[PDB]
Amino acid sequence: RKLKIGITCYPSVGGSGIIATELGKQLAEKGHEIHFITSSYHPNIHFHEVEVNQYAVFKYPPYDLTLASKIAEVAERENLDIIHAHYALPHAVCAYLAKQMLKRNIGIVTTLHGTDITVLGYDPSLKDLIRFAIESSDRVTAVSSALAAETYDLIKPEKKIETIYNFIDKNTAAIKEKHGILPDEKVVIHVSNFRKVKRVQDVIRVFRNIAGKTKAKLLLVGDGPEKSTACELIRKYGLEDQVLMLGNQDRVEDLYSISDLKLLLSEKESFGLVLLEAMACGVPCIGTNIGGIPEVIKNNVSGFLVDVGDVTAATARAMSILEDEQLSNRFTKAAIEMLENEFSSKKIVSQYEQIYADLA
Amino acid sequence: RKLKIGITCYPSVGGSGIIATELGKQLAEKGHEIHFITSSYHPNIHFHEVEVNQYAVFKYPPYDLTLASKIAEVAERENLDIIHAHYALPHAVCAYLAKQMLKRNIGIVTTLHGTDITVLGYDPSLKDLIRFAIESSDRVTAVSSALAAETYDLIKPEKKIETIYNFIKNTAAIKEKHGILPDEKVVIHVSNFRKVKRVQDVIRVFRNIAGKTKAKLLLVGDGPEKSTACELIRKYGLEDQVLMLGNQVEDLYSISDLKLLLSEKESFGLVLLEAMACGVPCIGTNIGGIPEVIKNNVSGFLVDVGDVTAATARAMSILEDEQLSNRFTKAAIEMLENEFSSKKIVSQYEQIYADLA
Ligand SMILES: CC(=O)N[C@H]1[C@@H](O[C@@H](CC(=O)O)C(=O)O)O[C@H](CO)[C@@H](O)[C@@H]1O
Ligand SMILES: CC(=O)N[C@H]1[C@@H](O[C@@H](CC(=O)O)C(=O)O)O[C@H](CO)[C@@H](O)[C@@H]1O
Repeated sequence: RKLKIGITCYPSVGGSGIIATELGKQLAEKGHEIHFITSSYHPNIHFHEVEVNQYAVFKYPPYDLTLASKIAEVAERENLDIIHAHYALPHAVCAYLAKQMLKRNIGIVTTLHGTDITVLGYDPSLKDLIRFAIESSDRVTAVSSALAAETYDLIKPEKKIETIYNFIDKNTAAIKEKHGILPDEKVVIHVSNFRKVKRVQDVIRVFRNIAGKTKAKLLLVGDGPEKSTACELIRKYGLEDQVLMLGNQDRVEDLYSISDLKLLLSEKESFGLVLLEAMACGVPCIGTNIGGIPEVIKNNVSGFLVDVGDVTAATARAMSILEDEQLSNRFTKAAIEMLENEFSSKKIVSQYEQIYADLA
Repeated sequence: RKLKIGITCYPSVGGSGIIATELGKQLAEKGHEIHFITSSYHPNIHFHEVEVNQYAVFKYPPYDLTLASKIAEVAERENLDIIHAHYALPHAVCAYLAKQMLKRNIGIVTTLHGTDITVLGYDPSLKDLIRFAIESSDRVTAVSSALAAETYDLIKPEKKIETIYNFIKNTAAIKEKHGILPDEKVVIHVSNFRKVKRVQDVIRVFRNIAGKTKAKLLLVGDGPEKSTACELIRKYGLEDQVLMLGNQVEDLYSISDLKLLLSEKESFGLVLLEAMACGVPCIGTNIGGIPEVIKNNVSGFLVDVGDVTAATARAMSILEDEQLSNRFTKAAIEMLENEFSSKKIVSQYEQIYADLA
């Protein structure tokens, strides 16, 4: 049965935004009627805008209250069966308030992406609010089992948290030519928001060890607070010519397509959607053995996992992969099979769809 | 029964923040345990602060969620019987969330001061939220019967809204400090200078007065429309006859002969009670709660919104009839000790808390 699903999220802040929007499109293609309720296409996809109108009275812009009001407005006017929030805070709480205002039993689905753990590390006193958010949702999913376990540890809600993974939606010569890459050169890639937990310094010390060993370029893709930290480490090591600070990019597939190695060396990472994208483009990955990364990369099967801060071992693995087309190609092969099965959008979208069917 | 009472509000937005804090003081002086939960001498009174950050996750700082979190935290820890919110938005909604988070029952008291009407004017989409806030509080109060009625007419909450009112020198030296000479009459206006205060109307009225008698004008406070005000002054060349002060106010009330409040929207007008208490006769507009404070021709005058003509005539009667001025003044102070006394009102809020606890 076609359903009418509200989706409330930050429009696009990397991973979760991409996921939420793609999930909406895919559902639309199966005949559901999708209403995005955010800040900010198909006949069945509609957009409703949360606009904050602070002219007086409010000391801070009442975006949470405004969002809740808008969810309830759209829920009533469009007869929504489901509101699917992404993040506990603020979105599940806003969905909750909206349900209370509506005075009917709309189903609330909440997807945890890891940001509630982050927020909690800066302000531990939010624990009970996050627990509330979870416990007030009808069904709760997490993008990895590790995240679900960390939520149970730190939040301890009375709620089943179901694991539903993330998913993803040629002329490499030309692309290398554009970025002035020589057919001669190995290509290492890293795509992130350059926040401290991404440990970009570890990516550069790994790369530096690499490029003192073979003809190599690093593609640094993204923007964020530790970018100036990055440059500095690059200049300190004198790798200015061998690194393409590419800042944030369009057509990220082009960059993964030219690359031979993807590194994600985070200390915190609930999933790592950039791993799937590198996988889909045939790039073997080295990730840290933390969060949900071991659920994506299986060590010495579809990639390598290292310890946080282990630049030495990451360098060893990098070389192993770069020098050996055998290993690289079997890693690559194993990874594509994961993509076609555990991480395919047909499979994940139908897991979310089943949730909605259950509640409707 | 001594009680543990949480108070959440914006701690000094002008009038409502004075009321909420004074109310706290009065309850602590009768020995209840008071806990302020806000942004921000007695020891039955404590303070809890909310800190609000984006942390690179939140698009905006989630004041409302952090505050609701803190209320739940304080309520649990200190076993609060009551959380008394001032304003439906955000504060009653934050109290509601906290209550829902709490295992304990807790009584939610919300007092309306009229800002929720202001919010609704700017954003008509928040009507249902505001109605929800009101309906989800256990007991709701409004600082005038006019506000209670307008709330009902505009928001239509099905909830009882109970009227509980607001409550409350060397003049030579002070006048000297301000270059006010001893034969100058002194008109005063105290506000936040918002459009609904109609400071332009205050200034027209004053021009008329300063044209009929030797007069200064104390314009006290700050706000967007202060600039509007200054231009109107220059447009009439009254620069020299106006003192523009920010906030520091009793001193000024004591050197004044007449207080004007000519708003088009005013749920109560706390400045009125401060003026009255300092022996200053008031002229107010005939809207909102101002007719609940001023008795026309008895404890001041009331006029129609915008009626600069009527306002000038009343002003002149006051300024040149010491008899009238003194009778207004005495009647206003008797009202103060009866209807607007802190002893009375504070006991009214207590009865609410007793019922719920
Ligand atoms: C810190 C963290 O756990 N970030 C996860 C989280 O990343 C956040 C962004 C962030 O890192 O704060 C997001 O994308 O909304 O969600 C992604 C999508 O599910 C994951 O791929 C990221 O691992
Ligand atoms: C516009 C309005 O109704 N303002 C009332 C309202 O004033 C607001 C400030 C304002 O919005 O004017 C406040 O103090 O929070 O509350 C006061 C205390 O109850 C009343 O004295 C004012 O009449």
